[PDB]
Amino acid sequence: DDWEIPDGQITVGQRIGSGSFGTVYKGKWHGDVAVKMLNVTAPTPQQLQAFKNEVGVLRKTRHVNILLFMGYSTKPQLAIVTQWCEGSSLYHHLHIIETKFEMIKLIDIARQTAQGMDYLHAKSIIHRDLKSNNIFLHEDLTVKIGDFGLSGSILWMAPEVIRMQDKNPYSFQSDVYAFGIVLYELMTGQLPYSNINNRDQIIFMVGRGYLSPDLSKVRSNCPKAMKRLMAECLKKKRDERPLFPQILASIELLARSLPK
Amino acid sequence: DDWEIPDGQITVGQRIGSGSFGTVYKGKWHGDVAVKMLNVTAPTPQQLQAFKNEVGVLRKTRHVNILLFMGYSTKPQLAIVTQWCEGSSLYHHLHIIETKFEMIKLIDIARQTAQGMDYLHAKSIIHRDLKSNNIFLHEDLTVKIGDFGLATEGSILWMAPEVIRMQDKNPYSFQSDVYAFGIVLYELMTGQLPYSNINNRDQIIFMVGRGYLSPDLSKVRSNCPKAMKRLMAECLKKKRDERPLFPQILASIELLARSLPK
Ligand SMILES: CCCS(=O)(=O)Nc1ccc(F)c(NC(=O)Nc2cc(NCCO)ncn2)c1F
Ligand SMILES: CCCS(=O)(=O)Nc1ccc(F)c(NC(=O)Nc2cc(NCCO)ncn2)c1F
Repeated sequence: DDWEIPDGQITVGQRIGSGSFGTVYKGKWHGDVAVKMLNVTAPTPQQLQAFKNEVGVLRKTRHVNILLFMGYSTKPQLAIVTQWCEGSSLYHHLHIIETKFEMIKLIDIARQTAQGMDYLHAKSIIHRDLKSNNIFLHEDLTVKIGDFGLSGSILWMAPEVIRMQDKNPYSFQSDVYAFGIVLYELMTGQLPYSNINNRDQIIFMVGRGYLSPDLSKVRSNCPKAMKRLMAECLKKKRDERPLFPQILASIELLARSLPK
Repeated sequence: DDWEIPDGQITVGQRIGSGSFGTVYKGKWHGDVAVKMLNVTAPTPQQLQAFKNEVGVLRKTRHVNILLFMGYSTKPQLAIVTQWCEGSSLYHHLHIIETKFEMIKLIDIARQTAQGMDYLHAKSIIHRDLKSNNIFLHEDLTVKIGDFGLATEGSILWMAPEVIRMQDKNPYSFQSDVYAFGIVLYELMTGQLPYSNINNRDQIIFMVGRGYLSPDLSKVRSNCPKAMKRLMAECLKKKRDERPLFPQILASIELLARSLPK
């Protein structure tokens, strides 16, 4: 019935994940899985409560483009379990191993990313932290959006969010901006502001609105509709940003227009 | 929250086939989906409840090797919504389009099929109707076992003796599933359906019933691993208490899988 994996069917193996928000591993549980150790041992009822409530959200999701939640566990220590992805992150591909994708594939990856997000917003879930780092290309064709449940990745933050004008800057639109940047990534092979060695400047500039991503780097064969759709997603006034309903349409229209 | 998908949201496309109390259509709903249209038009509370229950069973499963449940609808008529698959059924591949899968793939398809079953069993769910038509082969490498909702409540080749002879009220067990598995194991190692050399269905049913007939294993292609052929037989045991369980089945596959690729 309940999604709490009982004690010790999970074989934490191979380390993977970075900082402290959580630490990620490869595991075994009816086949390969990934496990995110929340590493906040001895909760603390109720942070156990807030957490289990966080779970409530993940279990709200059943969809191909969203990293599949398989379960959570408390007992060894708080943790989350998802399907393992045989492949590499949109980030990794693009910016570390430098994968030359077909333009077609690029458009497709965007489309699937688009698909997923739209589904999330359908179930009223703001991701709050999309980035090329969280888009895993499973088996090199299926796009899996993860790390939405529950610092140094500010290139995807809409100014509205950078500059902290109130308590809640995070909208669907904040999410559309992020997506707009991963569009940019796909379309230019690279990061924004790739030519600025200082972070706080980037924060300050995009915040105050002096520094905008260079769109002249969208190489030649990125179709105008897609480039214009990038333009759209990045508009700094969020109201002028199109949501995924419409975002999906614009792509799927130029999707027909070019499998030849 | 509720996995009920309001009427008018699901675009219904191509009719693709029949399957256990409904018709199946390719469909749009947040991108491609499959839709089984439960043609038992307007229940009948509480068969409306029966639906709700079997759905309860479904949402208990979240696995890679299990066809992704996505939603249901009572509203226009009754329906189950799951992920679409670019690919064909394992039955289709094998006995209709005649794909020639290399051994390694075949062991892999097998392993994954097991994978899912173990999961389903891990959650006390008997499939009751595993066949090569149920196992879908998505983007031609990921197995997705579908079709076990309702099935409480067409094809006897996968049916274990203990089932075929009605005998008692419930013959369906894990081991029953294991048998079925055994058959698609045969299917994969031969690309035949069993008893291809008998034209009479009753006859087949009868004899398997008393175990006069049983799959002709000697037909496994020249290079199907020793361990595999051995395992097939363990899964095809006539005495239901001699078949192994999916934990142990995975056990022996993964072994022979590592004893292989190089
Ligand atoms: C629906 C996810 C729930 S969430 O809290 O939003 N995210 C979340 C929770 C637990 C996890 F282990 C992960 N996974 C990761 O952080 N990474 C990951 C990498 C990978 N392949 C690595 C080889 O390229 N396969 C699976 N997961 C999550 F994304
Ligand atoms: C997942 C458990 C729910 S169930 O009721 O047990 N089965 C069940 C429920 C609704 C469906 F649409 C289906 N699907 C099917 O029967 N077939 C199917 C074929 C396909 N393409 C291959 C055509 O090329 N892609 C997706 N699904 C089910 F299997």
